[PDB]
Amino acid sequence: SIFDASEKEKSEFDRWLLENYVNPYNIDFKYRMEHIESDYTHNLVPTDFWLSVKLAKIVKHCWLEAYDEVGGLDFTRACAPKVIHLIGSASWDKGTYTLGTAEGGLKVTLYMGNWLDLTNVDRMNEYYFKVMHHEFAHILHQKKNYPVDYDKISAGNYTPTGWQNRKLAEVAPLGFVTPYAGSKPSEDIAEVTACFLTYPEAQWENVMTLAGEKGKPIIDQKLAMVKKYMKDSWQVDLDLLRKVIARRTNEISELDLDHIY
Repeated sequence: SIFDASEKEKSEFDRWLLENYVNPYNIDFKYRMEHIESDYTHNLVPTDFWLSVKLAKIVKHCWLEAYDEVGGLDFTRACAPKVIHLIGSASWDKGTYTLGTAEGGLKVTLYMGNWLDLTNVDRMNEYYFKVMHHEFAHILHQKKNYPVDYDKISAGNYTPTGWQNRKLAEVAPLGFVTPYAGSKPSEDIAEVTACFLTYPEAQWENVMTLAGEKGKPIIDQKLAMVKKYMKDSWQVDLDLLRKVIARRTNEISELDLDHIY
């Protein structure tokens, strides 16, 4: 098959990963199955090499370079995971990621296969980027705590257990951008940040519509506070970062996805 990689191709990709992930960001990006150790399901399939190359370039273009463009290299490094693993999967139906620890920080595993439509922005965000931005935001919060007043905004409406039994139409009027944002304040602020960065305008507005007269002002207040936090603590303009991410994810088909160098 025209899908198996030679040793030369794999060493060329290793070289590219050293130069584009390890050196600038201290991220270990792993695609070789022999170096990955995890639990598995009957969905496990061999990790597709040329698809791993495409994803390494898409991930760098749409997250790592976006963060660099708006916040600088130091910001990007401050919330980066330590390890990214790609593992092959037969479909998207058993979930598309897991999270763990490695070398003292975050490990992100992405499950992939050619069921992926790489240029479909809604699907890439749904499977991968939304959760990623959420976790990066959480690392930011650990290093520089967010304002304690955020927690008061929706005090009384959190469900730390049982969050999953409330749908969007129920939680939005209470000022929660997703059901999961309604669990605990620390998840709420990570969700506001991740939704704001990844939702196209129409999707964000739809949440505001479902929020109605009660919830809109609550979401507005949370978002203003997040914007202010990203500005004061990280010198990042969050609206600009949202726009830069959108510009970049629309540029995917302009990337040179069929070659390593």
